[PDB]
Amino acid sequence: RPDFCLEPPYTGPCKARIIRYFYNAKAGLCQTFVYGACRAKRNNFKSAEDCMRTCGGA
Repeated sequence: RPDFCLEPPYTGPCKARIIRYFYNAKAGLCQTFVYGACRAKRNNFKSAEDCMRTCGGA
């Protein structure tokens, strides 16, 4: 699987408050986290199925 999902999420700058999805290498899958709506990384999917299709190699 990719390594950007093994890293923690990144609310990034700004102050948005959306519940996006990221891969918790410690959870083996993804979890919800706070997104900043800007400068998003690869560990920020809009749905749990969007994360799996990407980092669903566990």
